[PDB]
Amino acid sequence: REHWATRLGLILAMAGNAVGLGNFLRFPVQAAENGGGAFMIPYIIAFLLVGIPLMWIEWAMGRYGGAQGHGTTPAIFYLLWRNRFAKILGVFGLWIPLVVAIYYVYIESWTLGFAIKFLVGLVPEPPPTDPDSILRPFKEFLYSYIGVPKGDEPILKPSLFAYIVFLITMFINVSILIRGISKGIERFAKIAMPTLFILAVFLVIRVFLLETPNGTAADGLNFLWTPDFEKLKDPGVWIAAVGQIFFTLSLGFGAIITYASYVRKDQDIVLSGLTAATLNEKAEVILGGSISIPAAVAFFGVANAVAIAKAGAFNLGFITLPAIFSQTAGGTFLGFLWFFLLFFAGLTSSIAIMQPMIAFLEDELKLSRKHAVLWTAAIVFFSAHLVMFLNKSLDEMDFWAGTIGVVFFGLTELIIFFWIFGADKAWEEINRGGIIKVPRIYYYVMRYITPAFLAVLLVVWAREYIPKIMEETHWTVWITRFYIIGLFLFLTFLVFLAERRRNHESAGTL
Ligand SMILES: CCCCCCCCO[C@@H]1O[C@H](CO)[C@@H](O)[C@H](O)[C@H]1O
Ligand SMILES: CCCCCCCCO[C@@H]1O[C@H](CO)[C@@H](O)[C@H](O)[C@H]1O
Ligand SMILES: CCCCCCCCO[C@@H]1O[C@H](CO)[C@@H](O)[C@H](O)[C@H]1O
Ligand SMILES: CCCCCCCCO[C@@H]1O[C@H](CO)[C@@H](O)[C@H](O)[C@H]1O
Ligand SMILES: CCCCCCCCO[C@@H]1O[C@H](CO)[C@@H](O)[C@H](O)[C@H]1O
Ligand SMILES: CNCCCN1c2ccccc2CCc2ccccc21
Ligand SMILES: CNCCCN1c2ccccc2CCc2ccccc21
Ligand SMILES: CC(C)C[C@H](N)C(=O)O
Ligand code: NA
Ligand code: NA
Repeated sequence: REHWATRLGLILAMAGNAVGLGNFLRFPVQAAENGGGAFMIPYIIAFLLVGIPLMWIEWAMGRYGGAQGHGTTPAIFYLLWRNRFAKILGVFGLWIPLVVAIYYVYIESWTLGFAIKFLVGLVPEPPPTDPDSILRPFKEFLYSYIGVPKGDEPILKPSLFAYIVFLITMFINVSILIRGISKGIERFAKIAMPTLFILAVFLVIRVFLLETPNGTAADGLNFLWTPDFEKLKDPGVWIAAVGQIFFTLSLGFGAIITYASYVRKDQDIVLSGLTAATLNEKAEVILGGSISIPAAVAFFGVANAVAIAKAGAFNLGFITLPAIFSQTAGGTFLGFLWFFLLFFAGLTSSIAIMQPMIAFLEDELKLSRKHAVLWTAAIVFFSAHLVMFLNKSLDEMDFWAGTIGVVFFGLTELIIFFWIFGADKAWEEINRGGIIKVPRIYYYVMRYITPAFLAVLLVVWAREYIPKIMEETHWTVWITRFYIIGLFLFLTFLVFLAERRRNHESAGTL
């Protein structure tokens, strides 16, 4: 099996897996949408009771599977629980990352497209101080790029440039993946993460200098870091907080597990896993939290900034920040740096959610890396047309796979590893080779707290939220549901074929 070459390479690759669009785009919206500081308490608690423990569990499962030549859940779940149903539940470890990649790579391509256009100055000329007259040009810019519906039909019409950029983006992802783990993903991470960190720090500094008659960046930080102990009682904020923790740490996507399957069997995963997790959190709360929110608040005040985030999820990152920057000297270039940052953050994460499918095809169906990467790219490219042309398809996929799916899968993997496989066998597997041991209290958290926490969350989700999504959405949501259910069927068929190949190969081993 391929293995990460260096400890630094491993850490930066895992850090790049985690640090992405979730840190700079998703986090600000979730926080601004849920009261800022009021969102942070449940967030921090979720990180301690869910994020950290699950991270160690996934690293352990991955390393454990990798030692036997398996990097994905269909096989790993079976290793931990030799029951056919383990293989079926394992399919989610291929389905979730594939479905997320199908829309994630497209959003990533928008950042490359914007970066290009901002670099060459093909951007809107706002007018020369009425907020709408300032934001409208940028809103139109985004809307024309992705092709937002102007009429009643739920159809999107992406610009030709956007389509071509998606193609280029897919090519770039392929160029990294086709070189493999050490010479591809690891090598790239050593270049991308330093760049990402530097660009992000620079942007924070520039945003911190923003002052207007409406406020300063400081007012933004105060909004995000001031506790509101009176929301701690709202399930919605908790659901939002936990969902963000999963998404931002790449947990429940089968991605951490696959990356860890390339860690040598003897290697530490305790300190490594904790470091990757802490690195992501710093990038999220310190860097991602200090850019778009402070900027929006400084220029429009808290009440307006919040209204902006609630009106549209991509407003802050793709419309508001660039609009604000355009009001300052060299703003178009700052816009370029912002989208360039988002692109690298996205690229390092998208290669992480495509690798599971690649690992499955290599490990279980024995395809060459070249063929595994190309077929995976073809499936994602083809499937992405649904997200590019059908309005709200992206939201549907992000919900089923990227939101509820990951929480369900996180609970599932914990049960299979800590309950079925054996809590003591699991605890032993996690700590084996650790540079540091996992704090003892966490054994009780993993075995009782985490699963109980998630179980309650999921029940509240299915009872007071999932019905509205099943009853109040446009009929076209069924087009997406149908297609992704088909993808699950297809992946299950591939796992069935891997079974038969194994049987064929065994009866050849006799
Ligand atoms: C291989 C699967 C192909 C599915 C049909 C894809 C059709 C894409 O079609 C292309 O879309 C672009 C963006 O909207 C347009 O700018 C191009 O003019 C148009 O030809
Ligand atoms: C990264 C380089 C992307 C180049 C494609 C840019 C597409 C932007 O725009 C397109 O350009 C075409 C040729 O210039 C024209 O024929 C199309 O009508 C026009 O919409
Ligand atoms: C579920 C995904 C379906 C993808 C089918 C896409 C078919 C593309 O259709 C094409 O789109 C272009 C740009 O929007 C138009 O200019 C062309 O006239 C139209 O035929
Ligand atoms: C979910 C997939 C949505 C795809 C949107 C496709 C819009 C394509 O465009 C439509 O194609 C039709 C047949 O080719 C033509 O009859 C229509 O006049 C044309 O507007
Ligand atoms: C809810 C999860 C909280 C995790 C915080 C853990 C802080 C670590 O706590 C420390 O762990 C060591 C090893 O078990 C003990 O020897 C120390 O006495 C204890 O203070
Ligand atoms: C229009 N709905 C967007 C849903 C996808 N999305 C989310 C989800 C919640 C809050 C904000 C955002 C915007 C940023 C983002 C980035 C990467 C993947 C999904 C998303
Ligand atoms: C100067 N060498 C770094 C550039 C090459 N690099 C990048 C960086 C950004 C976008 C694409 C690529 C191409 C593929 C690749 C693969 C492995 C390491 C670096 C890179
Ligand atoms: C799906 C994951 C790879 C997403 C990544 N953790 C992010 O925060 O953008
Ligand atoms: Na993240
Ligand atoms: Na990333």
